[PDB]
Amino acid sequence: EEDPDLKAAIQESLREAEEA
Ligand SMILES: [Zn+2]
Ligand SMILES: [Zn+2]
Ligand SMILES: [Zn+2]
Repeated sequence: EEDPDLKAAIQESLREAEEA
């Protein structure tokens, strides 16, 4: 069982890193 909130938080982290 994967956790959609974990994945969503990491995906958000990736988008955020791409802003730099
Ligand atoms: Zn699983
Ligand atoms: Zn949660
Ligand atoms: Zn949640």
